[PDB]
Amino acid sequence: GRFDHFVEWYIYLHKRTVSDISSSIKELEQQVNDLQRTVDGGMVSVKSLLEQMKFKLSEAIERNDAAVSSRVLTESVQK
Amino acid sequence: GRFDHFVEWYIYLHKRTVSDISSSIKELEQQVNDLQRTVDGGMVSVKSLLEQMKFKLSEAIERNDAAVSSRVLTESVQK
Repeated sequence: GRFDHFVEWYIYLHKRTVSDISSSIKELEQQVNDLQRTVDGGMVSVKSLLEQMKFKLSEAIERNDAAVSSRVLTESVQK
Repeated sequence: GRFDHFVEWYIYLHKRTVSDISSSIKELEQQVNDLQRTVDGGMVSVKSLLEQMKFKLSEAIERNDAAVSSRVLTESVQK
């Protein structure tokens, strides 16, 4: 059995439990609001600075809807 | 002889010839000039997690002095 895989998974679960859950989705969407300043009053072309997070948040939400619904369990519950 | 090493080195030279450092350091300096002016008032959150590229600017300054001080040939000349 892949016990090293278990150790890595358990450590990842503890990292996602001790943090990233008290704030939840609080600071991740804050970067859009912060970078909107450079979008508005900075350079006309700014897509290269906001090309990944825009759909990263959407894919993170569509992956975490399992963790928030009656679906794939939360990290704390699995741990 | 390591022909695979030659192929990697040759492709690297081709990329450095079609990219060069004259059109990469200036863009990094422009990004720094824009970001620093944007964060001039404060709210340095958009510079704390973007400090990585500001340090990679100096990292690009590194590994570059060796290319002019050691009298090494230009990538296009070597190719």
